Amino acid sequence: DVYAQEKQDFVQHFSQIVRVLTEDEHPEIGDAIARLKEVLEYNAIGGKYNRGLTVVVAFRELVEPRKQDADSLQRAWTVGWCVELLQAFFLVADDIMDSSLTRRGQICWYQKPGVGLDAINDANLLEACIYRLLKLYCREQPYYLNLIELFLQSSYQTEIGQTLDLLTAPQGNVDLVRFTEKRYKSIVKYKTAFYSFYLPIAAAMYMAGIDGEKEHANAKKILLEMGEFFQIQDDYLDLFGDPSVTGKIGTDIQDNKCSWLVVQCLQRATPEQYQILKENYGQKEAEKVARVKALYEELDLPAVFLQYEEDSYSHIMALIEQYAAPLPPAVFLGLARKIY
Amino acid sequence: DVYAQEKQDFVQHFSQIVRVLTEDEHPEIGDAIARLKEVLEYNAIGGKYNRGLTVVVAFRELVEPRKQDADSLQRAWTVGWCVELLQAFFLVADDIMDSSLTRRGQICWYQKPGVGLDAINDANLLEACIYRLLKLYCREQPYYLNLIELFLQSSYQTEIGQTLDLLTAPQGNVDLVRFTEKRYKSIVKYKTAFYSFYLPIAAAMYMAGIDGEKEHANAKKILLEMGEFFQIQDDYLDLFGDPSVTGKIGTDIQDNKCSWLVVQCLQRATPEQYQILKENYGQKEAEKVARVKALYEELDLPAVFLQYEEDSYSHIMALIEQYAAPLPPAVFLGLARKIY
Ligand SMILES: O=P(O)(O)C(O)([C@@H]1CCc2ccncc21)P(=O)(O)O
Ligand SMILES: O=P(O)(O)C(O)([C@@H]1CCc2ccncc21)P(=O)(O)O
Ligand SMILES: [Mg+2]
Ligand SMILES: [Mg+2]
Repeated sequence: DVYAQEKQDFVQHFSQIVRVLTEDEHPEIGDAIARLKEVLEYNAIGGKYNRGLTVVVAFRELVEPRKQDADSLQRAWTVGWCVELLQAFFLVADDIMDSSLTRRGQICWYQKPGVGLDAINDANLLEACIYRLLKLYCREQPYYLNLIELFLQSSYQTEIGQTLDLLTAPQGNVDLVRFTEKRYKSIVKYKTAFYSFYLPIAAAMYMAGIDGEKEHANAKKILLEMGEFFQIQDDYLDLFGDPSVTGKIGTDIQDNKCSWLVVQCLQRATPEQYQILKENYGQKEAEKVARVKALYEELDLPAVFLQYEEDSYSHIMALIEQYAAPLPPAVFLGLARKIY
Repeated sequence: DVYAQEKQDFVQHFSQIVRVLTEDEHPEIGDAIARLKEVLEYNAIGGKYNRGLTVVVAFRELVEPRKQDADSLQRAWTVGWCVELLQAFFLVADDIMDSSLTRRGQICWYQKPGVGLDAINDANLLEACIYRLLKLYCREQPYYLNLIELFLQSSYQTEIGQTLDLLTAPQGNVDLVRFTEKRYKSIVKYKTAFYSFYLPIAAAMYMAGIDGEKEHANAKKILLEMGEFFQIQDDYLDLFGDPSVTGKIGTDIQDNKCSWLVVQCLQRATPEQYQILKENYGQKEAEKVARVKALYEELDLPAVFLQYEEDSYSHIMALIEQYAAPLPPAVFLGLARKIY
């Protein structure tokens, strides 16, 4: 709830992010700057803002309260919004690739009549805005290069993980043999854990002058495990979550994804069960999807996940004991409350 | 031909670029690193390499010959390859958006069975490789941040121009009223001139320690005019070029693009001619495309372009007289020979 209390100030900072990214007036590019406005306003607004808020929360907890001036706070909010622009970049492009229908309780940007594959460019523009903001707000700060490199490396890591995800789920093809626990863990580490958990904390760290490689290493050790659980929960909720809460309809089964659920199913299924999965997974047909979900419940995977969450919670807590120091344990515990 | 003579060394450096971008062995990401190899090898190889070579040529002409050690040359070749990775990023994604068929004398990457919209991620990976290479080769150099920012700003500029291009060509809609000379010039300035001409020269400049804002301003003044002509010639060749040479089939007419040709047509057409254009432009049907081309030749636009090229050549030469100094005129004249 340190989140709920940073939230409203964070969110109302968006008008400012937009204003400053539109103050590029070169009246010739006006029309394009109007399209970027639309893209920002549809695509970085409507989510929970947990990643960006994490930057703002950690900043408050890591920076000497006396050093938390109005300007250095403005920068923290900006850097928070940079993390959210990164997520918007990935979501817009991934919804295209995944043939998704809805996101954050509206139709996907690319599904909007008049948009379509132009959304590929809109998504690149959102990524570009990250670096314009880091320049506008942070160029004179000691950690400038630290942040640029962090965001660029995070993106690379995320794209490499998405590569592994897509390679593991070739379309129109059967292959449950690809869906291993080792593969799953690598996927989610790269595609999710680095940018969703390491990135926002590291960002705050760099901003507070904590640049030591051992401190980042120790932070990473906790944050990457949190990231893995988070992706696992996102997988479970793809099928068993309520779209009123998730804000989107799940496609993992028909997309032939190496989801946590399918990996657990394969670990538990009998040869017969295996064959049902083989016949029905990775296909567009509602009755086929329904059969897989029936098999998952058949195997009580909702209960397996509930037990995994508890085991994971306990393990993450152990890691925080082991690795949090020299940083305030609250930094990690705020995050843990948010996700468990 | 300073190009032809830098070329073979530049091109053979590619195996090294690839090797070092694959030496990320984390055996878990092996499969993804294999996909990146494929993507590099299909998408950054098969073009003329003029943009990357321009970095290498300008570097030779701008750097004290005594300062041209083996290491600082390796960096010049790397930075050249960075410009080519930027072009590969844009081409892969733009071919998707433009529904293109072929590029550089093969089928487009995304049209390859097994690829499709996954190419969106492959293209982002290529962009990511730029920054991994700048880090691997250039992180300890004084101009590191200069280069990072140049590449990021160039991308932003290019994406903003593509935004204007796509907004000016709404699909399924008539509108020749959008196709003005003022609009055309803004489009090509942003979408083409900055990254194709300013970027590679500026890069060499920064590498040679020439960072003064007046020197970059003067360079820009010539390079941006060259860029505009280059896009004009690319437009003309979209329809009237030979696909054996261009390596791709032109879609500007059926894509409803604000091309140089359509702008000139509109300036010259009678009300009747206007109506033929209105009925036939921006549509998929071969007979409709054929009618527009017939109207263009009807108006002798090939001859208009031939005269424009000569006028443009003379004007660029005047600009080089005016603005080249303090830099070797050869820097700009090599480029001019390459494009005219
Ligand atoms: O689409 P979401 O379920 O929100 C997902 O978690 C998000 C979407 C964008 C993105 C990028 C990296 N990792 C996860 C996600 P995905 O399941 O696609 O991997
Ligand atoms: O597709 P090409 O004709 O090669 C083009 O010149 C290239 C393709 C990628 C790109 C990016 C920016 N400017 C021009 C191009 P376009 O006509 O699409 O604008
Ligand atoms: Mg998901
Ligand atoms: Mg063209």
